[PDB]
Amino acid sequence: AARSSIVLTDGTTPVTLTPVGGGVGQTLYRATAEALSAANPSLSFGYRFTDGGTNRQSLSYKQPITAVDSTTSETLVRGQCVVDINIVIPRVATATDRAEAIKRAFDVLNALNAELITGEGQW
Amino acid sequence: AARSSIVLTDGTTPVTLTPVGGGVGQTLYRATAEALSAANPSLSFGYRFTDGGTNRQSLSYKQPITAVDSTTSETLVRGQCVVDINIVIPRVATATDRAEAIKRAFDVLNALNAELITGEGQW
Amino acid sequence: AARSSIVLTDGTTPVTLTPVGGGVGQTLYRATAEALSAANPSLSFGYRFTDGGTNRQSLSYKQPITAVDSTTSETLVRGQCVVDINIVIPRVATATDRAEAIKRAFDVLNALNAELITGEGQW
Amino acid sequence: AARSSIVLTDGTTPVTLTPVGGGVGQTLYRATAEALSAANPSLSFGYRFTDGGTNRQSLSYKQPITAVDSTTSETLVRGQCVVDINIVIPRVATATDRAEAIKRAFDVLNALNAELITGEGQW
Amino acid sequence: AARSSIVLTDGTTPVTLTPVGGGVGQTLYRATAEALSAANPSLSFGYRFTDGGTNRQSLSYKQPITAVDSTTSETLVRGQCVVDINIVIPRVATATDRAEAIKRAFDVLNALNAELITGEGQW
Amino acid sequence: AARSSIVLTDGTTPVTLTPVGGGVGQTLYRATAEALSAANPSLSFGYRFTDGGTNRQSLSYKQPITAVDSTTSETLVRGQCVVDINIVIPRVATATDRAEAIKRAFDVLNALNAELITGEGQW
Repeated sequence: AARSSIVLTDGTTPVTLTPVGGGVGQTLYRATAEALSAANPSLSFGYRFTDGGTNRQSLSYKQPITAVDSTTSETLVRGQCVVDINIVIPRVATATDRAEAIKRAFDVLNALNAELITGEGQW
Repeated sequence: AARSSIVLTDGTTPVTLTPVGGGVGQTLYRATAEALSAANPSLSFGYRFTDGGTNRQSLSYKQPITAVDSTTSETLVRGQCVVDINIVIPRVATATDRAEAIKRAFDVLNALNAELITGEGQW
Repeated sequence: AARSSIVLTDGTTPVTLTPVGGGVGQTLYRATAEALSAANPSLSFGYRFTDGGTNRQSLSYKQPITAVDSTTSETLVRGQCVVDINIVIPRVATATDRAEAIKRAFDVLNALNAELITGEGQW
Repeated sequence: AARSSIVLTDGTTPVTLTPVGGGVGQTLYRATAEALSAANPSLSFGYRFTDGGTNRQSLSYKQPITAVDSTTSETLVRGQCVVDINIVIPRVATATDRAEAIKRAFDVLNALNAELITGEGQW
Repeated sequence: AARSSIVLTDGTTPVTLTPVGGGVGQTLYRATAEALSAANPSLSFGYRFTDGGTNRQSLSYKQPITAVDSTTSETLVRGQCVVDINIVIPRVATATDRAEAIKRAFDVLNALNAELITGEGQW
Repeated sequence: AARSSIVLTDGTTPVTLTPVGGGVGQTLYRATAEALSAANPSLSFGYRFTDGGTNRQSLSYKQPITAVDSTTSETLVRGQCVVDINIVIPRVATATDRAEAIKRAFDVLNALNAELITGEGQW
C-alpha cells in the first residue's frame, strides 16, 4: 500500500517509524526520535520478484544498544540487535498457503519462546 | 530447554511438530503427519556463539504447497514457502534489550501486515 | 494526488489498476488477474520536465489480447493493443490553454469515432 | 467515414476542424481562427496496415498559443501544445477487444485527471 | 508529518504551496498563481540518511519574478530568486542539539537582517 | 551596518558571536567559549556580486557537538551541525520582491517544522 508510519511495539514500549528513504522494491524506516541519532531503530524492508512469481520479500530490524558513558556522560551506542525475516513464496502458491505460512512462522516466538527471548541453547 | 514438541499455529489450523534430528547447535522439526511425506512443514532451528557473545540464532520454516493431480489423483507437491528468521544479539546486549528487539521485530506482521500476507508491492 | 488505484473503464467492463513500481516521474500499473507471459493491462505514466516549463508527459496503455485455454489455467495471450499518448506542453501555456488542449485531444474518440473503433474509412 | 468537418470540444468552447488535405493513408485537419491562419489547431491523422493486419493509427493534435499584440494589432504565436496518440492493433485482435482497449486508454483523462489537466505529478 | 499544503509567509502576503510530487526521499511544492503556471514559487525539499545517521536534509525555494505585459496581457518571467538551505546533522547529534542548531541558523535573518533583506554589505 | 557582535539565538539559549576575520565580501564569526579542536559556532558570510546584479550571498553556520569531559578542561567535541544557506537574487529583482523571497524562505522552519527539527516524515 502507500508508504506510511508503523507502530512496531512489544506490549509496553511502542516505537513509531517513518519512511525516510528507500527506492524501488525497498523502503527504509527510522524511529522519529528516541533520545539522539544512532540510538533509533530502523526497519529496512525490501521486496522483489524473480523470474517467476516468487515473492522474495525481506526485512531487517536493527535496534541499537545504548549505554551511558559517565566518565563523559555522553550516551554512546555499543552495538545493535539484528533480526532478519526473509520470506519466499513461489508463484504456484495459492493465496491461502501464503497466509498459512507467514502467520505460522511468525508464531514461533509464542511456541519456541525461551530459546529466542532468553538466548539459552537447548540441549 | 529440553527439546520437545511445538504447536505452531495461525489461529485456525495448528501444526504439531516433533524433533526428528539435528545435532549440536541445531534441532530439526517435522509435522507428525498431515496427509503424506513431503507435504509436512519443517522448522529447522540453529543457534551458535561466535568469538563474542553474539547469540547468532537462526530459523527456517518450510511449508510445502500440495495439489491434486486428478489425471493420476496423486497429491503431488509443487513448491514450498520459506520463512527465515535470523537473530543476532551481541554480548554487550542487556537482557531487556534482547527481549525488546525480538518482540518488536516479530510485531512486524501485526504492523506491516498487508505487504506480507497479500504479497502486494507497496508504492 | 498520491499513487492510488485507478478504475480505467470503457462504460461496460471496468478494470482496476494498482501501482506496481516506477520511480520519480514514472508510475507503472497493472490489474489483479494473473497470467504467465502477459498478465494484464499495464498503464505506464512517464511525466517529466525539461529546460523550460516543457511538461513532457507520456503514457502507454497495453491491453493483452488473450484467450483462456481448456484444462489449463494459463489463459494463453495472443498479442497486445498498444496505445501511446505523448503530451508536450510549452512553458508559456496558461493552465486554461493546457486544459483546453488536453480535453480537446481526448475528444477525438467522440468525433473521429468509426475510424478509431472499427478501423476503416477516410474515403 | 468520409472526410468532413469535426467538432472537437472540451465542454466549454467547441472548435470545428475542416479537412485541408492528406490524400490516402492520412487526413489533415485545421480550424479557421482566421487572421492569422497559422494560429489555429490541427489534427494530423494517419493510418495504415502493415504486412499483417496490424492497424497502426496515429493522431497528432497541435494547438498554438496566441497572443493579440494590442500595440500592433497582430496575432503572435508563442508555442504549441502537442498531443500524440499512437494506436497499434495486432493481427489477432477481436473486433470488441479493439473497442475495449481504445475506450479504456482514452478513459485515462477521467482516471489520471489531476496529473494531466493541471500538470501535477503524483507523490 | 504527512504531505499537505504549507502556508509559507513573510508577514504581509502568504503563499500557499501544495505538493506536486517527489516520491520517497523528497517532496516538491508549488503555489497556484495560475495563468501562468510556471510563474509561481516552489519548495523542492529533500532528505536522506547516509551510511551513518547523517541526516542530510535539503531545501530550495525558488520564486520567479513576474511582469504582467499590459500590451499583450500575458505574464512574463524575468528571473527567479533562489534560496538553498542545506542541513547536515551527524550521527552523534542529540535530539536537543538539532533544535539548537537549526533554530539558531534560521535566526540569522533576525541577526544579519540588513545584509539580507536589503542586500547591503557590512563595512 | 558595520561588522559587530550578533546574538544568534533560538528563544531559550542565546549565543553571542564576534567577527574573527574574513576580508571583503567575507566575515567569519565565533563565540566566547574556548576549546581545542572545535571551539564554538562559526557563522561565515560570503556575499559577492557577479556579471549582473546577481547578489550571490552565502552562509554557513556550524555548531560543534560537544560534551565536557571529567577532570579535564577540554570539553571534547564529537561533530558539527552544518547548516548552509545560499542565496541567489537576480539583477531584475525589485527590493520588495527580494524581501519576500528571503523572508518566505526562512519561514520554512515554521511551516515544515517537524521534518526539520525532528528529522522524519513525508509519508
